[PDB]
Amino acid sequence: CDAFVGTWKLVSSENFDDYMKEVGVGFATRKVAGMAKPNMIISVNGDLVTIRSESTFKNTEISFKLGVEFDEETVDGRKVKSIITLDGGALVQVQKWDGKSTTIKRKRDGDKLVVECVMKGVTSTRVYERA
Repeated sequence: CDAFVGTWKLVSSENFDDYMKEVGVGFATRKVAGMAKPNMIISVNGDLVTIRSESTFKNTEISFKLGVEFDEETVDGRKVKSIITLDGGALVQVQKWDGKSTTIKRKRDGDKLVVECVMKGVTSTRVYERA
């Protein structure tokens, strides 16, 4: 919860394009998405957590209660069912759509925020620092 609050800027990315290919994102969308380098803004209000990502391409925003399933529209256009829980100090998100699923983990590492995405074995890691 609290350790995640703030504005974060992307510093490094690994295998993100490979992850998007596994998810099924198209060539053009993968291209613009990779050039965008969106930030990440996390805030909490009562029991609702909000994660916002801003970029010149598209801004996305989700507000949720930890443990309650909700509808989410991803940056690449998928309409998925999402659920986010707090486990071992990390935010663990599972997205499900058309019989498929992917996991997105957000955790703290030193003074950084690390996002790890997994799709059928393919793993991508993105590191952020406080802006």
